[PDB]
Amino acid sequence: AWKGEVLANNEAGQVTSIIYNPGDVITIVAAGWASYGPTQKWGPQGDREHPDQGLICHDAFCGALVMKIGNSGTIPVNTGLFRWVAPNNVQGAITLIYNDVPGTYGNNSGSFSVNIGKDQS
Amino acid sequence: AWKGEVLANNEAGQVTSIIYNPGDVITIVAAGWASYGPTQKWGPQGDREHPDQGLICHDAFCGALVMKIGNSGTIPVNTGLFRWVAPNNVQGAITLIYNDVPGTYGNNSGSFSVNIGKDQS
Amino acid sequence: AWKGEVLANNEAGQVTSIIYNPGDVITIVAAGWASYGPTQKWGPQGDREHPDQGLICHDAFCGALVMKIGNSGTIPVNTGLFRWVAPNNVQGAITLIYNDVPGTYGNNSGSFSVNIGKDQS
Amino acid sequence: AWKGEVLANNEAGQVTSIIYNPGDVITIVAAGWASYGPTQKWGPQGDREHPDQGLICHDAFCGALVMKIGNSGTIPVNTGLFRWVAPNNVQGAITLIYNDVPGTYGNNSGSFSVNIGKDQS
Ligand SMILES: N#Cc1cccc(O)c1O
Ligand SMILES: N#Cc1cccc(O)c1O
Ligand SMILES: [Ca+2]
Ligand SMILES: [Ca+2]
Ligand SMILES: [Ca+2]
Ligand SMILES: [Ca+2]
Repeated sequence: AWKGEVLANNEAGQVTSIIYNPGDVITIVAAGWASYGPTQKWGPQGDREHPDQGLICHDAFCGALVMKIGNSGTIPVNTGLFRWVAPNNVQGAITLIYNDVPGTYGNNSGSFSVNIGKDQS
Repeated sequence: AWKGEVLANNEAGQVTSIIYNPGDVITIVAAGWASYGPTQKWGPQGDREHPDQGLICHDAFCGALVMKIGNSGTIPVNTGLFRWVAPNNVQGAITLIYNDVPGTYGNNSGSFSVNIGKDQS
Repeated sequence: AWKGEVLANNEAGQVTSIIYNPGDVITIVAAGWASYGPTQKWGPQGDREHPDQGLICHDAFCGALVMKIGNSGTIPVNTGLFRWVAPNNVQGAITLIYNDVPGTYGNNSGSFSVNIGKDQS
Repeated sequence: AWKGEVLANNEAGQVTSIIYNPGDVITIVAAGWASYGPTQKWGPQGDREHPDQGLICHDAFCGALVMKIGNSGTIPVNTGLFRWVAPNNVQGAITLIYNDVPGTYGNNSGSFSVNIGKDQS
């Protein structure tokens, strides 16, 4: 299993120790509070109201937790994933990233605490 | 495992099929958008700015997901629990409940989608 | 999980710390060599050529590993059980026992090494 | 999980669907009766009394269940493996094989029923 923190102001995201292999079943639970700029903070699903001005993940809200598996496109995580299997032809290290617009991470604050483990399959 | 919806306006809570037994390790993942009255909706950690006006769980924000296990008090769930073991002598059916003040559930809207499973132990 | 030895000469059986509860999925792996009397030894499926002369479990060979769950009748374990669920209304502490004739355990020797764990469900 | 049979007379062995990857925890349960030639049959630990006349696996008895992981040598499985991590960081497809002398599989009979799964990690 892997446990760690993803900072909202880290545009590169945090690589985890989890290498996703074909057929792996994984669980993710994310918690905590972060902001893309405003004084209000949001949970790992982000801010439902905020328009999309070029987010790294168009399938999630601004301020949501997303991931890459190896060199994949962004995948929404939000609060987490329950005994989840990735699409065909996605494999490699899981990287966790705060969903914001490239070049706009400098005014971000807070972080999410994340647990990931592989499940029985 | 158990999957289902926990309506924010459901004061009695949602009874699951899960009986928590001594030594059980469980995982809960909760997702979605709910409100205790306003247009704005919050995720399963609730509204970190809202005062406690007599919440059924004083250890979680207004609009958080909480649970009872048998004869237990309310226990915070928020976004979920990763490979979690209950306190000593806590056992019985899991009921999930939206965290609001008794008598104030009628103006609530939306729901959380919740997955509960027992893990390897 | 539980790990230990089940001696062939133990008529009372080996009490494990594992309480089987309704809906539990369990895995048992058993290994090793034991005898009901002769100088030869058999594995956990016992001696397929020995007649049943009053075995505690008529559904397993003499020198097989069997079990009770609470005060159930004996249930064959043999080499083990993979992600196994008990019949309805069977619950309680797992006792592991060597399959022999009551009052004839005294000339037995050797032991099986046994692992039990609860699986994701 | 993979569920199959290993025929005692199959010299090439049974390729499974299981790809063992680094960090994987696996459980195997093997059951049944098989012969390397004689009328008698043995369980998955094989015949403890038989010499090694050129077995494919030199640290398991004649008539035992053994496996290869990718490019590994033969690894003893016997009655099975409980939440087991492969030594030497081996990886690749699991092949199951009955332990007999190469060129002598023609007179074998019976089969082992085998279940393999990946476990929580
Ligand atoms: N907490 C709270 C609360 C206070 C007033 C009215 C409501 O509907 C509420 O949910
Ligand atoms: N071990 C062995 C062996 C030796 C001779 C003939 C066989 O069929 C065997 O299986
Ligand atoms: Ca920003
Ligand atoms: Ca309300
Ligand atoms: Ca005896
Ligand atoms: Ca042969």
